[PDB]
Amino acid sequence: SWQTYVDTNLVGTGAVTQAAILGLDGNTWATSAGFAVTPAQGQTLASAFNNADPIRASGFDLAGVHYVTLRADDRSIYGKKGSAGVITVKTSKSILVGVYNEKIQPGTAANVVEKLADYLIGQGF
Repeated sequence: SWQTYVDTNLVGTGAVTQAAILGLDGNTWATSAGFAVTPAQGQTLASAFNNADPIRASGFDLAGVHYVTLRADDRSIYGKKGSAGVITVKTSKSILVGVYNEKIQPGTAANVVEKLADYLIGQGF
């Protein structure tokens, strides 16, 4: 199911320390050990993909960590907190959340998230 993508293709690459797969309702379909995106944080992110405005001035929360919004559009939402950050990408039916920390190059983490997203969109997800 989606848990393979979280364990192998996302956290397994060592490019992200935490990750989850959400449906468009903001609910979790698969999450890494201990990573918990509350449905409310999930729904807040899911809507941001339509109306980013509410997320731009005050950022957004994800599992107890608050991030400032760097860029947000119809496909991806990037945020950060010092040297940590998260790449969130929307596919046709899900939302990929990939968190990284100060030991990971943000560019390396965007490469993995944006491309897995491209791969699932290609499979029709």
